Amino acid sequence: WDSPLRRVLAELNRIPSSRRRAARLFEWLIAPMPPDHFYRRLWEREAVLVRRQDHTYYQGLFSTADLDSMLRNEEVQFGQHLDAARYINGRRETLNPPGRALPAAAWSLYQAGCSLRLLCPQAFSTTVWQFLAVLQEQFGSMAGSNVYLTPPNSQGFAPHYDDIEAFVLQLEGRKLWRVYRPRAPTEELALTSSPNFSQDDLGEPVLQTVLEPGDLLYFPRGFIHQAECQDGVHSLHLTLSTYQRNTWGDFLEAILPLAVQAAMEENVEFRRGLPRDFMDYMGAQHSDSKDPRRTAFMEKVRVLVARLGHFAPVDAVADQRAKDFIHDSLPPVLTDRERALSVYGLPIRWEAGEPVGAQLTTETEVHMLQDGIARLVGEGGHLFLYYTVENSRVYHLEEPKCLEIYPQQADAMELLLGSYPEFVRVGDLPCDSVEDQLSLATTLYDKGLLLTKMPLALN
Amino acid sequence: WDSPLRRVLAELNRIPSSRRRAARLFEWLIAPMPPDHFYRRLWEREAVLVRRQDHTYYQGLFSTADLDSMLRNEEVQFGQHLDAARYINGRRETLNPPGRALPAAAWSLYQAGCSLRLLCPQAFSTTVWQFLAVLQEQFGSMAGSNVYLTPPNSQGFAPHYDDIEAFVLQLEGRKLWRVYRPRAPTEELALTSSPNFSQDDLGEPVLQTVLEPGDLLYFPRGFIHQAECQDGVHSLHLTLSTYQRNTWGDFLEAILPLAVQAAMEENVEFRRGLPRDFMDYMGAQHSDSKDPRRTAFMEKVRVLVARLGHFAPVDAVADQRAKDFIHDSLPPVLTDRERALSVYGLPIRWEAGEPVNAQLTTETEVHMLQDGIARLVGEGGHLFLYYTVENSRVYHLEEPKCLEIYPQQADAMELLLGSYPEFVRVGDLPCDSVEDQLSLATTLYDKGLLLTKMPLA
Ligand SMILES: O=C(O)c1ccnc(C(=O)O)c1
Ligand SMILES: O=C(O)c1ccnc(C(=O)O)c1
Ligand code: NI
Ligand code: NI
Repeated sequence: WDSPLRRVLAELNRIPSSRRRAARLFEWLIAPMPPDHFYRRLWEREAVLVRRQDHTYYQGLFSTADLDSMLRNEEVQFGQHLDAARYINGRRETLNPPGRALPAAAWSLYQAGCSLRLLCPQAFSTTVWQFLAVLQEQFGSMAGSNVYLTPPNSQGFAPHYDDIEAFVLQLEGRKLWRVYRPRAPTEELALTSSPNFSQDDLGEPVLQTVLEPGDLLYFPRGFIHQAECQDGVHSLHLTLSTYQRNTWGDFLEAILPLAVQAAMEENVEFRRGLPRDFMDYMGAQHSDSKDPRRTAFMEKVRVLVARLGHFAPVDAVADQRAKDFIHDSLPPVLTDRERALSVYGLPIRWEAGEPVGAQLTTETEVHMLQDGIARLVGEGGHLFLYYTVENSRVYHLEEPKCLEIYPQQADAMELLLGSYPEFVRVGDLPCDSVEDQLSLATTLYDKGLLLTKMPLALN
Repeated sequence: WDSPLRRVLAELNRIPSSRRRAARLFEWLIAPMPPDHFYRRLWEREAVLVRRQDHTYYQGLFSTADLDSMLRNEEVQFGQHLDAARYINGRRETLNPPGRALPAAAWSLYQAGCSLRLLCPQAFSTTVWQFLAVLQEQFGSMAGSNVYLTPPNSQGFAPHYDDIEAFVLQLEGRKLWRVYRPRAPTEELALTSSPNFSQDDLGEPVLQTVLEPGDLLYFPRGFIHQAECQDGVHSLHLTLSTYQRNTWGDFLEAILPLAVQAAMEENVEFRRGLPRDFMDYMGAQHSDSKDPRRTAFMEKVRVLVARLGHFAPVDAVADQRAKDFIHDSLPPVLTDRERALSVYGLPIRWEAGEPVNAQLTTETEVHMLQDGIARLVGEGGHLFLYYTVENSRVYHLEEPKCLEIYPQQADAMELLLGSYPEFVRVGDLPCDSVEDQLSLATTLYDKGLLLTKMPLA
């Protein structure tokens, strides 16, 4: 009933700013490790174990009972949602029968030594949803999760490394973990998940420990890990994942094709003809040419690549990544106050089976419903506000969702995005006319994107 | 019978090297302008007029009589091969009926004021083919052509600029041309053809002249041009086109995705995470941010972009472009000596209705059939020799054609490509066995890619 997790969620309900709620929840997650230290020295660099000394820390997030219930009450499929795996005599086996994962089947596999992995707990647990939806706001990147249930004296998976930053939350029982430094330069901060390794591919762990409930274990993409239950106790953990494909290189991948295009359009030097005869000295068949033009060609290509930096539309790409992040995000979890001050909590009056709202005025005080639900993006000379409030808890079930923002409302919209959580009077919005102030505010409110200082209707 | 064009083609037939032939033909094309001056100062920079003072200069390349004949004897289609166009009352009209362009239809369109434009004369004229096949070898880029026949007192086309470098060869009659400097910075060396312009979009011509037969007019992509026949005389010209999408930027377009990919794979700095909160200070809503992290973000982008050069597979991209060029190329036109010394000129012996006859030997002296017909390209794990000798005179009618070169033949193949036109003994080829020397030479010969010093039969 009353755990540190339930206490901190009650606290978050009272923090008016979504930004401040995200920072606090992250702070709680790694408490008493300071986030400042964590992000400066440890993140993307070191494996980290937080010994919590509190078995109740995470209670309410997820339990085996929740798993059983979801298998029974929801349409959980093998493969798509749940895997059954064993690592036995040095080999990973997958024992997923096809179709629905009923309790009977899942618990038999478990008694046969199979670990069970739930791929999308947030689609089924509202507590995991809330937890992820808040944390994503301070990562700037989708926050996903997997739940792992491993029976006693067993190992579910071959050693591997992931392509995401991982925070292992130990929920029930105990598990012996071994985590390894990237084995080689190319596996440091790996771009994609590893193959299954054998114990012969591995050195000595940088960290080897038995996790107990309440503990946390963080480690970067590229760090090989494996885990096993010792005698008697089963293991249940939740792994929070973020930062899949969120590298400088991913940023450059979107920028360069646009940069080249802009250069070629804006600067005639990029549009000049290649030499007529460069094929006599460039290409595989000429890799040992002594021709001094070869060196001049190589050097010109290098210098032109570097000059491309000037034409890189860094801002438009930050925005595209912002739009993708909106699209990937979980829908928000509203505080009581947010619900009550928005379209979501607007009560309807009923008289003899029929309904009987109240319009916004220039005196209505407003601000964005939350700080991480919307993004203004220029595309093709139009302006669009993309938002998360209609996203599903299933990853990319819904297509990207936006509304057009007209040029005469652009400054008002920017003010609203930039001034959260401060209230602004609709009559103060810097639009051309009074009708524009009202129309913009009403559009945003009716769509679930704005709250008012006092509700617009009452019981 | 005997024009400067026929004389120069006869001369080319005696120049053993295809490279030299190409340079000599280009020299002839702009004579007496030196190519060295042309390529250093004029190319891609200036409109240029060569007043030849010789009406016969181009005789034999193409004529109205050739057009008539090709309409009658070949399957020339409207749209695909020939357009009938008029510029009248300030508008471009296309009067192309669908289907085949018979003489009757084309000459009626002509008499109603239509210019006739032949999109692919080299598909039908063996002299235009030869001319283009030789010149492409000194451009490093497909050489195309169009033929324009414009009736008297008429204009076929709206003013426009092209996306290729143009050399207008005046073949018959006279035409008043007006050429314009790029109107604006973005139209200098333009990347794609212009819309149809009106006379109101245009300034004063940088060059305005009446071309006569023999004359040449060159002008770069981006230069607006138009032309018209005055009283009495019709006009026939051939425009030679090259250098479509052959820019540094096109080269960089193909290199950047590979460069990023190699950098992210080979160097951990490209694999580090972006900041969690960069969206608070980057993006269009933040172009005026005071935030000093915006400045540090920009600097890191610049430093990472500058380092990308080290991971660019410049040779691999040169090769891809070389393969596209092989694919785009016209098939070669062999000299007499080339034909006779290759598989093409090998006679078959017939006895009582059956064929009867040499193998190459380690003593046979060889070199590539021509210098511009083949290219070694590394792709995936493998090595392939792409070649032009099976290309059609129609652009991309044939898909790209290659044969695999096994790793232990690579050096020999390179020596052959790099040492043309010097004869090498098959026994001198730097392979690892005698059998490899022979197999590589035989494969190349049988494919039409090699000639021998003496015929084999
Ligand atoms: O519990 C495991 O066996 C296991 C294996 C691989 N990965 C994870 C994880 O949380 O990443 C857990
Ligand atoms: O002769 C013409 O009207 C004309 C128009 C556009 N282009 C060309 C050409 O030779 O490019 C010629
Ligand atoms: Ni893992
Ligand atoms: Ni033109």
